[PDB]
Amino acid sequence: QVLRGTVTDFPGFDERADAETLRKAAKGLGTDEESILTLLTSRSNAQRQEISAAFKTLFGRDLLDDLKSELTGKFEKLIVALAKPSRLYDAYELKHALKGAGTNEKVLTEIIASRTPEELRAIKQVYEEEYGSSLEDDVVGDTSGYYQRALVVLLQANRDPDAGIDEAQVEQDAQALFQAGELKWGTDEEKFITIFGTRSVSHLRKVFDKYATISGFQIEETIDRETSGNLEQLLLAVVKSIRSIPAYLAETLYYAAKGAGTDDHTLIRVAVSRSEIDLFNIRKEFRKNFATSLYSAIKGDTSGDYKKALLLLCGED
Ligand SMILES: [Ca+2]
Ligand SMILES: [Ca+2]
Ligand SMILES: [Cl-]
Ligand code: NA
Repeated sequence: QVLRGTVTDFPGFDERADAETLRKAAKGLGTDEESILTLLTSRSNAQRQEISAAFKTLFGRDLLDDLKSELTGKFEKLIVALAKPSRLYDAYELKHALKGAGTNEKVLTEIIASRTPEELRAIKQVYEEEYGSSLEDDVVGDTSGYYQRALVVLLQANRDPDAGIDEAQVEQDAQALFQAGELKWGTDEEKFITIFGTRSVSHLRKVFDKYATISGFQIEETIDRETSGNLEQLLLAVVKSIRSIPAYLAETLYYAAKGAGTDDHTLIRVAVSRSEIDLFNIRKEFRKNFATSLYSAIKGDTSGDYKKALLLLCGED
């Protein structure tokens, strides 16, 4: 609906003034992080880029390079994440999930399953113009099996638009998933992909509906029992993403800070990735689901300048 984040444009923005506020608390053996923190988090990504631009035209240095040398810990990755082009961040951490490590598919799934069709083309055409290699090829180059198949299916944003809704297909697909799923001595996860990947959101969101009536089980739990791991993560991702991306991502955070396993990585990207998209929506229904404030969590799970930075990014809920 009306997706709104938290990070808005700073009143009477002064790119040159801020540009050298970072020159200062990046100075000598004084790395003043609370300065950078409050400022960097008080102005939209859009502007902190013309601050990065007014930085090297001013002092001839890379605001990124310099920053990422002076700060350490989760605070470093938080600020770097914060200071980079929005229309180049999703593609960024995608390259940092197909690199010298070669795992971190939790990033692949959560980015490719959550980004709407329109912005997939962005994240993917920009990737090959900044890195040179096909976004699809890099996925197909690491990911294998049905997962990589689904990823490719989702990676080319071709999902049918919201043209209408005909119960005819709704019941048609439902059973197609039903047979591919439950009614079989196996899994034709190829009816799954095409059903989760190609058909529209509206269609699918009501397909998931009557599947519950048809099967007694809801599309998601039938997945858990009919699929395993990574592939399951993707459909699981797509499914709940489809009924509500802010919800999916909202719980993407709960699971990121639960039991002695703070995945600062997800808490970082998920927070910055949509700091100005729908993070407001994220924390407002994070209360109706997880009965907790996203604010209570970040302060009661992390420390350092990290938490107060996250809090100011989180918003004011
Ligand atoms: Ca310094
Ligand atoms: Ca089966
Ligand atoms: Cl890079
Ligand atoms: Na950003």
